[PDB]
Amino acid sequence: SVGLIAPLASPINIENIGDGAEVIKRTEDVSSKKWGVTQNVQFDFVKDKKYNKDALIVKMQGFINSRTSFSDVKGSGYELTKRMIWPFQYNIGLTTKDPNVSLINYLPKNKIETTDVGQTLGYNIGGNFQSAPSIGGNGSFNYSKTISYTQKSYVSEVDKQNSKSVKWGVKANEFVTPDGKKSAHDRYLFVQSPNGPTGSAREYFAPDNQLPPLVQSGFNPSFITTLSHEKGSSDTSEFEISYGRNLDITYATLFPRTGIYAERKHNAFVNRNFVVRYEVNWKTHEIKVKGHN
Ligand SMILES: NC(=O)CN(CC(=O)O)CC(=O)O
Repeated sequence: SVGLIAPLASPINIENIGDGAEVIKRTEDVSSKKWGVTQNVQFDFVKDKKYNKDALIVKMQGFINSRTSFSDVKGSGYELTKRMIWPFQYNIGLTTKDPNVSLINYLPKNKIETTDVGQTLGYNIGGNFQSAPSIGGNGSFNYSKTISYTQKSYVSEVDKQNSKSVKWGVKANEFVTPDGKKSAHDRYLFVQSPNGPTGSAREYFAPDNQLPPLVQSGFNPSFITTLSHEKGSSDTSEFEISYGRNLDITYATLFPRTGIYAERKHNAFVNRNFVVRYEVNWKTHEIKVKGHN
């Protein structure tokens, strides 16, 4: 054994990650007021003399407002019918738009149903990427990036994962209510009788203190994918990052002397996403937003 006479772990913007390698860190913050989305993206170029390919670790963060709304339904005969529009699923995806780039890793890589999601992408010099479905107490990497998000009552699925694109869906699953657990497909999910016959639209639905954050507020994504570039090919590549929602409609009609009658319009508005196009310049190690927003 020779663990005692090993080299030092640390023998010695842009971060030096070891001999002949550095990470050039770029960021883009693109928001849409109309979409209620903020894409806060980190783009880390792995510049390594011992890795025959250029690599870009893309960490997708930011915010997707739930856009949950509670409204009157206009029209005679609908005075006692109210509508709640809410996100059944949050969509996060990255699609490559040029043949000279491919995706070589994705986090989360598998479906995850825990309330807390915390994972790590590690990089070791010479092109070695590794992933762990946990944070802390992992191996020894030259560089690492983590993802962290909470999805109470929702589950994360890999909807699509290939050399050109990755799509995750953070989908409604099971909710705690004062009347017991309810499935995301229960048509009575979130409805309630208002306090009186003149009760506002908001009163026909579960109060804020009963709605989990992905329904009441929104989602704070935290996802990773690494783009691989075959050297010799074009210095530039384009790709799109999409953040959005699939919305359901819940209708609640009050029959004052009887109670509530509920209806669900499932998948009422699908793939309602904010798409941003970016261009990687592998030569200058730069990112620019195409068209912007
Ligand atoms: N915007 C679209 O065309 C996509 N979707 C829209 C939606 O269902 O909300 C329908 C489809 O094309 O199947």
